[PDB]
Amino acid sequence: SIVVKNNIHWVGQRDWEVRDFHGTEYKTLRGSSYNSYLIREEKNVLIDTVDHKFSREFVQNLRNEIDLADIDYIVINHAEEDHAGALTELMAQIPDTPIYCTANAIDSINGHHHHPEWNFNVVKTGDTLDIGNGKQLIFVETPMLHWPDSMMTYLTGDAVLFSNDAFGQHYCDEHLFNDEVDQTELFEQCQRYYANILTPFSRLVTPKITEILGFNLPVDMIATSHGVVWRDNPTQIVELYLKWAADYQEDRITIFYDTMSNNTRMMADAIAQGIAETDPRVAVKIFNVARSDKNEILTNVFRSKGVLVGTSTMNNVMMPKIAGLVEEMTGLRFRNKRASAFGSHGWSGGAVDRLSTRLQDAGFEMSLSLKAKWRPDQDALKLCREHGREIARQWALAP
Amino acid sequence: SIVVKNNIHWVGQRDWEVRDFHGTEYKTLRGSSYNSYLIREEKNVLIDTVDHKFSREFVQNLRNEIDLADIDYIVINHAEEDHAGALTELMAQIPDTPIYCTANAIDSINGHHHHPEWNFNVVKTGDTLDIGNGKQLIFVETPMLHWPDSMMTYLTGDAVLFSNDAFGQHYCDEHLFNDEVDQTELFEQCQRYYANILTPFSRLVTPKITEILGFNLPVDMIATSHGVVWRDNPTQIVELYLKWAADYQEDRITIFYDTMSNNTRMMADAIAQGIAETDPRVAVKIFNVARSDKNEILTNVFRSKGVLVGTSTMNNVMMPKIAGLVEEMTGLRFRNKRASAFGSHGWSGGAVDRLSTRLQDAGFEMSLSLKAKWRPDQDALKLCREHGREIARQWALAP
Ligand SMILES: Cc1cc2nc3c(=O)[nH]c(=O)nc-3n(C[C@H](O)[C@H](O)[C@H](O)COP(=O)(O)O)c2cc1C
Ligand SMILES: Cc1cc2nc3c(=O)[nH]c(=O)nc-3n(C[C@H](O)[C@H](O)[C@H](O)COP(=O)(O)O)c2cc1C
Ligand SMILES: [Cl-]
Ligand SMILES: [Cl-]
Ligand SMILES: [Cl-]
Ligand SMILES: [Cl-]
Ligand SMILES: [Fe+3]
Ligand SMILES: [Fe+3]
Ligand SMILES: [Fe+3]
Ligand SMILES: [Fe+3]
Ligand SMILES: [O]
Ligand SMILES: [O]
Repeated sequence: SIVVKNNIHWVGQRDWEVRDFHGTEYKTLRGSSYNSYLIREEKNVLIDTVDHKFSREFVQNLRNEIDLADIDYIVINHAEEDHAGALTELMAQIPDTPIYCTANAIDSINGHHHHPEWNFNVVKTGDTLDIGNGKQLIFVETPMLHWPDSMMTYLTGDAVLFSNDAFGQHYCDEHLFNDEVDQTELFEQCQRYYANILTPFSRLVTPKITEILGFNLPVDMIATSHGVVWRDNPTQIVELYLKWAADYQEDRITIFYDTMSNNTRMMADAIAQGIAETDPRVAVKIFNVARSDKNEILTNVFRSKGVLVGTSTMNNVMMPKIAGLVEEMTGLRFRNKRASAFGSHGWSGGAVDRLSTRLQDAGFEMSLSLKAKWRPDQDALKLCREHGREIARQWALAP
Repeated sequence: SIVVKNNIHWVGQRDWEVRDFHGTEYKTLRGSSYNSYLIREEKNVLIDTVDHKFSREFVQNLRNEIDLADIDYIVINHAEEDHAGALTELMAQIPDTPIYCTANAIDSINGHHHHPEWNFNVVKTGDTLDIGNGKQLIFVETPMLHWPDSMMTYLTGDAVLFSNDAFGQHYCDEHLFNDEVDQTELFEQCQRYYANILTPFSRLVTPKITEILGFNLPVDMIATSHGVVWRDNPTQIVELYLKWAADYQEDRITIFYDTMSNNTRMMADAIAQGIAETDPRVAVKIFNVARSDKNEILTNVFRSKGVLVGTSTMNNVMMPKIAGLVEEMTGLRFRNKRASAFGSHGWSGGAVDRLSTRLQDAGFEMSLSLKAKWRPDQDALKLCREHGREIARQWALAP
């Protein structure tokens, strides 16, 4: 274990090896960690557990820290298997132990563990739980940040906010605190995380933060369920989330496509050249979706004022990886971003119009499409470049 | 070069390394080859070239076989870059050389090579080209098998049908002839090829074969543009195509899904057990789309009477790889197959209904869907198993 502050002990699990989260939908290229905390005042409280894959280790490590019977209360902020995963193993040892959680968490804990006989205690925002020595826990419901069951737990006196997934990041390090790790890697993992998981819930972020702040409670540390404990200037991550939640965008355009014979690729590269020579302010990134990290593409989309998406026509539909990405983007709800569809075709085409419509339905504000037949020659590449120039001019930010 | 028959010389290219065709849409796990043929009678005819990546080698190898100036005619059956790829390099050396091809091939050759000054000669079905010694070429247009430009070339006397893509397969071997290679690997590659590329054009297969047969011309060999030359019982591949074109299916059910926390996987395995114990005749295969070969999944779908497709709900939509696969299946036009959608959800769900509708639009005849909340317990798994039993009973073939 590691001492977080005073009688708060980190009793979680580092995961250097993990590469796949949510199936393969989120690639954790820097691993992750599952933070669980043991607070030892007059009452002993366990806050969350760890991923199911580490359940035996968790219980064993916990025994080394404290006799399991001495645990008075278990708080479950969020019942996803990367946090409540070890709960069955633990509860097997101390089956009578009270569990504190949201009403929705009873449904999700039961949905994963199927022990409805456990002693659940529903908490609502503002409910408290005394733990002695002048300190108490205060619960704050945070539904759909990012699950219906999600909440946060605030410890008075110590002024620590246990925020579970919120403000966390998948970034494995032996050091627990934000001031102890590489700051660029920390930032990168924070942003990849927000972009790929939290974007669709952005509308909930600012009201919930506003509500928590309105409690006028000190925040000396933010102890999340993934990655570092924010102890040095903890509000830096709070302010980043407020920025990120506000339909965030930089002066950046992302171009991504798939291609069967490189024709749409040629179009993409020409478009980029047109953008680059028209408006040097714009950061441009290009990705072949078949050959790139999907999550990196989406982080870039999150950071972008606009995107261009390419596909050729394949059996009268669009290329499948593009259809898949458009489905996912539809779910992610990118807002206030512009888009333009492009691609090549051999005869009757159709995939570009198909794509443009779906991008519009996903919430992108559509500019004109760009189409070419077979492989662009010199003249066609000029048109692609001019499309880049025209797009750059249309989406230009104020001087 | 290798002698095919008499004065027909194979002057193509083996590709042991290639793993990706059409972007990454077709995985060639046994490599491929690009067959080009040099016929040397009174006239010298080159039939197709090879993939663009081997253009220098092709021209060099061709020079070793014959002085380029002695080539009288060039036949282009199909202008995709894996066959017409070396044409620019070759034509640079013999720019005046006549090219024989379909009207549509002028558009596609120009679309890839941008040399409209080349001497194109449009051929129609039944057109001929004399090459001396009592032999001639007969051209047969085959539009949308698999491109608008596609045709085949028949050589009289020798009785050889140069079928380009049709009847070919991606299977690299140093031996040229079908009787010289492994028969199971040959078959497997033939079927993967038809399933993944030719299924949407199945309606065109039987009429075109009927037309070619109606010419009452002997077929001693079928020299395709990929893989083996069929010299031993060549009609075996013709008969396979007639079987495959007729909305082919075996007593086989394929189950495939994606999953974030293994819940839909548990449903899938239970469904399979229900099928297996109800109707032992049925071959069942299960695939996690995130962890399997996409083309193998589709070959199985091609071979199947019905499928079950699974997804959980992710940000109110379906999982992206499933959306992508459904897009591709929509393009492939599977016919006379049945389907059932299934999956888990956490709260409001929706992805299973979403999937079932898209499967219906793709042409599958839909049976009832199967839904479960969170992780299936014992009771829920019983329901999943019973779904398997019920599906097996509904789709059962006659005794
Ligand atoms: C498997 C396959 C299917 C195709 N289907 C269509 C089609 O339905 N309609 C069309 O106009 N072109 C079709 N084409 C032609 C391509 O759209 C054309 O080659 C285009 O220029 C390729 O662009 P890309 O290199 O970016 O993939 C198809 C090509 C392939 C290889
Ligand atoms: C990233 C993510 C997004 C989710 N979105 C939804 C949703 O929009 N609606 C819903 O009912 N459940 C949603 N869920 C809950 C899952 O559907 C639920 O966990 C389901 O049981 C997972 O099935 P699986 O393990 O086969 O992926 C989501 C879960 C995750 C991890
Ligand atoms: Cl990223
Ligand atoms: Cl188009
Ligand atoms: Cl296969
Ligand atoms: Cl559902
Ligand atoms: Fe979570
Ligand atoms: Fe988490
Ligand atoms: Fe082809
Ligand atoms: Fe080919
Ligand atoms: O989580
Ligand atoms: O091809």
